Amino acid sequence: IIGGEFTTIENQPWFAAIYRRHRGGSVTYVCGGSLISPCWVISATHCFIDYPKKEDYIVYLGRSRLNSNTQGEMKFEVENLILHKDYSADTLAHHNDIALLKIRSKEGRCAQPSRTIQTIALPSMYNDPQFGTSCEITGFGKEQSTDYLYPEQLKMTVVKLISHRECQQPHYYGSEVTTKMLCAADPQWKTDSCQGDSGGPLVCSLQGRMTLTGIVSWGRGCALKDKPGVYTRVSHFLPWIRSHTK
Ligand SMILES: N=C(N)NC(=O)c1nc(-c2ccco2)c(N2CCCCCC2)nc1N
Repeated sequence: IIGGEFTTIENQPWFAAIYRRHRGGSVTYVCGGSLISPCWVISATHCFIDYPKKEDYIVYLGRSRLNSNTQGEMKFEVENLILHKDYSADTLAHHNDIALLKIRSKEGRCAQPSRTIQTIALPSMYNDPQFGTSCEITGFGKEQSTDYLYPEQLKMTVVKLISHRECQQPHYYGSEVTTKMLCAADPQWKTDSCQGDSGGPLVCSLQGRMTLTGIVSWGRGCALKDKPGVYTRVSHFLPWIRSHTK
């Protein structure tokens, strides 16, 4: 997250932190995710495609720090890693960049809700907020595009939904952006998602309800003028989600 503020997991308690084990046994951060039910985390396929063995991944919930344990956290193995069959990678865009991880403890349990661990509701189908709506993003991704390190403390910021019309302009992303993606950005381009934030939540208020409107997917650089954050449009994937989680 470029700009924004530091936060803790109580302000985004559906946030899942996903890590990968190495043959070395070094364990490193991969991507965010969102808890949509006790046993299921939703994330982005591009995070996992190069390394698609489920045994390779660890999932934390209730975690506010990247390389230290948060009081109350839960650690899980990945029982099922479901990547979207129609996924693809352009030069920049990822299509169908959505993934599901079924989580289970060493002890066989899914997540137990608590003050630091809650699910996030899915949107109704084809039901997104109006353009210009303010939503929030959360992640352990880079604070500057050129940083080598990820931040140790979870971050969040606010971005505004951009219309497809505007995001499809050639000085924005042209064709790269499809109806299955949402664009979001700062009017001053001063705050944004970045590398390491992929898979994480774009959350908006609709109804009276915090709703997983988007999943961090791609962008041309970070907090760069005329280059919004691009997000998977969750409300265009409900049958895929339900089919793979029933
Ligand atoms: N909101 C945005 N403007 N951008 C992003 O959301 C975003 N950006 C990058 C990125 C970092 C530097 C240039 O681009 C990035 N990367 C690094 C490139 C390799 C592919 C996936 C990981 N992932 C992202 N999700």
